[PDB]
Amino acid sequence: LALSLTADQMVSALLDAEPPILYSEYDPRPFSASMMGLLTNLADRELVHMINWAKRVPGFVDLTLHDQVHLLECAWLEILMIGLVWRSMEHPGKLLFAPNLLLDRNQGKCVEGMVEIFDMLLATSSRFRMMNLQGEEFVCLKSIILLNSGVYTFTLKSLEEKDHIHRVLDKITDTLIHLMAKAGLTLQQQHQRLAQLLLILSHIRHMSNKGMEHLYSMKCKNVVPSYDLLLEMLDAH
Amino acid sequence: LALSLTADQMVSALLDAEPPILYSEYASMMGLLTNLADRELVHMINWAKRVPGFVDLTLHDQVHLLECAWLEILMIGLVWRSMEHPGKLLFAPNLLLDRNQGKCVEGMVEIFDMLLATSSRFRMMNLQGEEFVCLKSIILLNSGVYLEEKDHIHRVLDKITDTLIHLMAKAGLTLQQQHQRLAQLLLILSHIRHMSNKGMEHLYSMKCKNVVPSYDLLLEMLDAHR
Ligand SMILES: O=C(c1ccc(OCCN2CCCCC2)cc1)c1c(-c2ccc(O)cc2)sc2cc(O)ccc12
Ligand SMILES: O=C(c1ccc(OCCN2CCCCC2)cc1)c1c(-c2ccc(O)cc2)sc2cc(O)ccc12
Repeated sequence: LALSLTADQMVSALLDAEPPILYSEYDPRPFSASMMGLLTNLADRELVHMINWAKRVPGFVDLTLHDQVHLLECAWLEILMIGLVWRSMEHPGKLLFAPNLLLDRNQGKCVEGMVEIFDMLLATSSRFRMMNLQGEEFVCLKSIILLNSGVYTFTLKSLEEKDHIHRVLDKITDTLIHLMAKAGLTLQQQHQRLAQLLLILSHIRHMSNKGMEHLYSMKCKNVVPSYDLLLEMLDAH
Repeated sequence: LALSLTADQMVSALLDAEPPILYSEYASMMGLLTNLADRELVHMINWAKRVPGFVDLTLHDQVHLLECAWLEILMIGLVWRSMEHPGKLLFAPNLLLDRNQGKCVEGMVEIFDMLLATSSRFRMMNLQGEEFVCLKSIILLNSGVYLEEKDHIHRVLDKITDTLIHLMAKAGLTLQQQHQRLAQLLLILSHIRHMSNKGMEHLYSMKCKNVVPSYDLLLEMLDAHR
């Protein structure tokens, strides 16, 4: 039961749940149309692993299927983006979409309207580096995004669901504090770092919104995962 | 100067810096809201200049922070004055609107509902004025912060965190409760960013004369020394 986990058990559950790092193809490239096709193909494959990951975040499968879908509809691009930033952290000036799709700013220019968001993503990677963000902190933040982003936009059942999400979010706060304490930070340093980490989430939200507007401007048939697509992925037998 | 303030001195400074509540002057609905927002802007700049550490930034950087934060700041203010009015948004004391009135503006109701939900969250948490004033200052300093200038902003942000924790400690919260409440408050800021992004998209969709305050307007309001 999610609310019974110790901080150590929460960390271990989240690290265990992590999705794999996917590749692009692989063909002894480059890309004109082509770059967006590769990125779309990658994102579409990552979404499947994201659903698997979400179902392993403690407390998530306790929610109704409807609410699970809503949280993912709200969070999916933020989650792709924070994953991208983490993968890119050790690669100054580059975004590691995949190990074989490692792009710089000038390659971002090849997609109309992409550079400004590319720059925001690079700045977030820089911030992660400057904070020396740890993998255990990263998995906490990604779980927070999943549970928090859609909770403000959802009856008696809904009240029960929100209470549960808030309790699990509190457990994740406890877990972040535990990690910082185990690492030797003073109480003051712990609360300052907790705040610094959580403020990053506002920037991640900003980038997701700006990215979604950009995706929509491309006039493709499909931009967002539909309710029933998420449903089927989540609505397992 | 600013980084030597105690937590108590920080709180007093922020409370003292609070802008006034303006009245609406009286398609019409949006005309009224646009006029109100335009008038609130100067008062926001006056407030910003009183947030400890803000005026130590270059004017260029002060303007950038305002360009990034202005709508989030209007929104958090709206949410705060609407706390004690469940189901309604108190844009002005003479402009209290419910969601049915938000429906009269094409594309507004979705954001209206988000704002109401935020006000509802504030109510449930029993958000205090001293905490509100800290959160608003964090929006100002954090929203545009994407070397010496960034370091200064981060030191000020750390002082506001310390201040928030101090307020909680004095109120008798356990260490666990302090950390949990700090997190709860900061996560609401992600929702305020979201509402500002959606609101900006909405305002742009209206195809009015103008949406964002210009660099020159903000700089003029900041009233440079001479
Ligand atoms: O390029 C993409 C991207 C491309 C297509 C996407 O969606 C394709 C539509 N697809 C439909 C079915 C459901 C899943 C989405 C999503 C992201 C990525 C990003 C992006 C960056 C800047 C910007 O302006 C817009 C997006 S960030 C990102 C991280 C990834 O791991 C993968 C792709 C990406
Ligand atoms: O309606 C407005 C609003 C109207 C016009 C605005 O900008 C007018 C352009 N003006 C140009 C010169 C610089 C200042 C802005 C900003 C907010 C307000 C809001 C809003 C809500 C929902 C939504 O979908 C969009 C906006 S929130 C708000 C809070 C206020 O204190 C005042 C107006 C408002």
